[PDB]
Amino acid sequence: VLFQGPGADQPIDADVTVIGSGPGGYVAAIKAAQLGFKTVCIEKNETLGGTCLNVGCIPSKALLNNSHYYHMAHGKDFASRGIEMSEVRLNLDKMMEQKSTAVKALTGGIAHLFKQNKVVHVNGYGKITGKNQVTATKADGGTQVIDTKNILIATGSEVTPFPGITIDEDTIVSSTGALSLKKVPEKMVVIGAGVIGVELGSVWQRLGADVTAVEFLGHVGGVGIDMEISKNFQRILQKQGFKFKLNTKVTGATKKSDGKIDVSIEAASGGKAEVITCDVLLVCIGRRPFTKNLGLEELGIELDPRGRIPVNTRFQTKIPNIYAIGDVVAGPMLAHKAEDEGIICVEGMAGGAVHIDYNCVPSVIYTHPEVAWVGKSEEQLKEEGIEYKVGKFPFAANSRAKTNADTDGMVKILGQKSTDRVLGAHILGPGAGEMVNEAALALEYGASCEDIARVCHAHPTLSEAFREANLAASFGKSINF
Amino acid sequence: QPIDADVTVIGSGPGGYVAAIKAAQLGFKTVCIEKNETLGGTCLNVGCIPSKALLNNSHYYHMAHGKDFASRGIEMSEVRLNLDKMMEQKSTAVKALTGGIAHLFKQNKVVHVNGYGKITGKNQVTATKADGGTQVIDTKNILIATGSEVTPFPGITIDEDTIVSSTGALSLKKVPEKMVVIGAGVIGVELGSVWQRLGADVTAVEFLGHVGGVGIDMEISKNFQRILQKQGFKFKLNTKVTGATKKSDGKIDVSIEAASGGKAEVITCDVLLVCIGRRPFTKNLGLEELGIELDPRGRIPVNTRFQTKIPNIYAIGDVVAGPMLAHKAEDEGIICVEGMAGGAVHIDYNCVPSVIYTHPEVAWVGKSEEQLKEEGIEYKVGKFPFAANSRAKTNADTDGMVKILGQKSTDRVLGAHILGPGAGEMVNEAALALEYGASCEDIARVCHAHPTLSEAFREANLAASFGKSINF
Ligand SMILES: Cc1cc2nc3c(=O)[nH]c(=O)nc-3n(C[C@H](O)[C@H](O)[C@H](O)COP(=O)(O)OP(=O)(O)OC[C@H]3O[C@@H](n4cnc5c(N)ncnc54)[C@H](O)[C@@H]3O)c2cc1C
Ligand SMILES: Cc1cc2nc3c(=O)[nH]c(=O)nc-3n(C[C@H](O)[C@H](O)[C@H](O)COP(=O)(O)OP(=O)(O)OC[C@H]3O[C@@H](n4cnc5c(N)ncnc54)[C@H](O)[C@@H]3O)c2cc1C
Repeated sequence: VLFQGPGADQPIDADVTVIGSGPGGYVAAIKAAQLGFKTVCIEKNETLGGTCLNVGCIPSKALLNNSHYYHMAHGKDFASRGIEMSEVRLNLDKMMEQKSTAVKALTGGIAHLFKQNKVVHVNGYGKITGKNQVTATKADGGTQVIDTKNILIATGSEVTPFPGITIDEDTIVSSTGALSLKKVPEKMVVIGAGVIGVELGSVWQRLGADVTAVEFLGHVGGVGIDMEISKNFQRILQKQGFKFKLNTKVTGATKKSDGKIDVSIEAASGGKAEVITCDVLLVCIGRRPFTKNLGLEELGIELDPRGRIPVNTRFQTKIPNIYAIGDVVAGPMLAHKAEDEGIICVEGMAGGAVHIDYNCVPSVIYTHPEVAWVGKSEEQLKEEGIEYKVGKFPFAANSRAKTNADTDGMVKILGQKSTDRVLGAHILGPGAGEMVNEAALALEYGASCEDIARVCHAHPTLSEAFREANLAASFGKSINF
Repeated sequence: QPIDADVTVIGSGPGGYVAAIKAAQLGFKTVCIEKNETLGGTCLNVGCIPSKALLNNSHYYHMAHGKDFASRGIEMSEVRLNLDKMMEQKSTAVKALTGGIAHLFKQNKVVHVNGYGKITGKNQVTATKADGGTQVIDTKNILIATGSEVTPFPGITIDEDTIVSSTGALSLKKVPEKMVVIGAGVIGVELGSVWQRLGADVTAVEFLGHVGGVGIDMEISKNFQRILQKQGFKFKLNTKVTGATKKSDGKIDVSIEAASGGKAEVITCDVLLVCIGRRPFTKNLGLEELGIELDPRGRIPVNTRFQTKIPNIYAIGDVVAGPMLAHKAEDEGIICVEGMAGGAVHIDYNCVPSVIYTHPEVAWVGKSEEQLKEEGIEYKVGKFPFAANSRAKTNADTDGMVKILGQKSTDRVLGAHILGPGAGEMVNEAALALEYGASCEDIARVCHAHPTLSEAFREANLAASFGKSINF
């Protein structure tokens, strides 16, 4: 009953039918059921959890965590602490095994949650075949009809192809292939210095690869990142041995007879042609919304120029009982963003108000040092004509950072001059990912820099750097710098 | 020859050195007196800093020497400890941070006087240096920040040789074969875990029935203890120590008994760590002559502006009432001097977090279940295990849980308790929430980054508020 796979083709009735089981979809489904809706979730893949769990957040963070420790052991760090070891060697198969084990546990967990919450799991490819009907096509060619009051589209995203370069997940890989390489490549080129590219590039660099990232734009870290932070982040990555060719376009790539790959590059403006060679080519220039064979055209739901499904503030499409959330709509393509849209969408179905402020959605980069931010950047505030003041504190002056001998980076706070209201928080260094959530909480209340400065932060913690940066923004000076 | 000052601070610990810096920033002509060779007080020289350094290093030693690194494909033939080098890393951090305080004094034009300060007048402090020389400071206000010392155990003499305090324990020259810890408070658990990791056979003896000191939630404490025992950390709770004898062969015989009575036995060790507590330090400060009396526990009584009975003489930090913690002393120092300048003075000890930097970490802020029951407060509970958290699972580090206590009428968060990875950093999000008077629903609806440990804090709140979490 709760699983409808091949062979199960009796028509189903539902209040809410969710197409896709990624962060957006599976949370939306669970919450809908918790709200009392008779809920169905359709997923075409063999496991639940979507991009994030299966080929995304989870496997990438696993390799980042493991490769960092490998670097700590293989390099100078452990030695400096009195931990002496004759021969540190990499066992990639074992490392990959740890990653796969985490993915499997968490995928299995979602299935248990569906079952615990009485969510009907339909395994097949969903297509909307009426304003109140979805048809699922299963692996054996069977079909199953779901008559449903509301439809929630959460069909997610796919890798953006590069014209003339064919991804084969052999020597020319996407992020998916890069997460499962069978050996450390001697030399790797990364097309795209966004978050995904920097993370995967750093991983293989740690494990011994000679890595170069090529980026068309003039900075690293994707859209919205504060420029000062991005520049400082880059300089740090470069000192680690991570090379960058910014303001550069790739004109093509050729797989040679000897197995290597020749990448042809040029200045983005034009000029200065040259070729660079590698063993593995990682193509990650972006991701785009996925809606293939969903039945949108027949319904008359037109996509925007970038392939997104247009929705209103209640996440309704142009057909009022059909909704869309997550990577398939506008906004930051992030897991927690998809999740929050899913929750409030179904809360709206149940009659509640629906509001989300994308300015309060944090971004994190899980390199070492980490990068994290929430709210506005300096570029944004200038663009919007907002008058602000700046507070900074370096981690070199933080007691927990100094003690751990892990002291790259800084916290930067942006406050409004008139009211001292916190407008943006930008963290480069250890613990950025956890710390930005303290800032997100502050933004929710419209807290001041003084507010945070006067909160008793535990000593010694990395969070004290956040306290001190706010104090500097508010009072003009910190205590410890 | 005498110095004139607006504010004279006696002691350079977290309370004193921050108070001095701030006073100078506020425009007060400021002097700080320190009797020790370096600045930074207990926390920097023999406290927080050296202890966290050894906790960090011994944790990584355990990861390399044990199973963890192997499971992640990080293979190592023979991992060995170089204790002299590990101690060196510790000392290097202490030295860098003590020096940093000296630079901060200079940067903010704080005058540093080296000697033993004694109050010699309502408006005068005299510092006597080691060679007997004196430096007199005539001053408008006096800020007492003289901190704390170790509480001795009666009948047992500490010599920092085989019977050590926390100071001696932080600098042992070799891993003791067998070590006994008197006191299972925070300091005792932290130092014991360090040496257990480095190869010592460690047993902690505690008179009370739980570990982690006062104020810790009982459920949390019991779960913390069980995890520590599986690591190999042994405990004798509800046990009293009756004495210890320094033997001829250099070893130590500790006599113990059931706390209620009726189970005498003796156990032997190579090193005995005595950490049953700390107490306020005010020795030879000139208080008696002034008529400033101490309370029964040795603290200086102060009012809401931290004034003693003599209104221009103040006291903050470990020498007064409240939690004996570094960040507490720091905040008291700041608001004390803000008050001198005429401003408001506020600290809420219910919003002061506590952290234990073992692995797993422990952290809490606000009220425990035992406190809420004592006070007759009706509350609801929300829990979320790190086993169901995505970042914890991805890192393969899944011990423990977050527990949120909320009041039923208003959904106000009353207490947060964290056992597991990242607890120390995470409690600061919780401190902000309590200071703002957050509801459990508030936190549940804040967008936390995925995947992060903080999501367990979000989910625990959702459970307290809505009754159910999403991922558990
Ligand atoms: C390497 C990589 C690392 C990343 N790291 C992070 C990170 O650290 N933090 C973060 O926030 N984000 C991260 N992301 C982004 C995150 O994965 C996405 O934002 C998120 O997965 C989008 O959630 P979703 O529910 O909208 O879509 P998806 O996760 O893409 O899920 C869509 C689901 O719908 C299925 N589906 C599609 N169409 C149909 C159909 N017609 N019928 C049935 N099923 C269908 C798909 O099979 C898929 O499972 C990362 C992404 C990548 C590639
Ligand atoms: C092993 C250990 C670990 C700890 N870990 C932590 C932790 O992780 N987090 C936390 O918050 N707290 C921790 N603490 C507690 C912390 O050290 C204290 O709460 C804090 O140091 C108190 O600050 P203070 O300014 O009030 O006093 P103190 O730090 O004790 O400084 C007092 C200063 O005054 C000097 N002095 C005293 N009398 C005079 C005099 N008459 N004239 C001149 N100078 C004088 C003293 O030499 C000293 O330097 C730990 C303590 C110990 C022992």
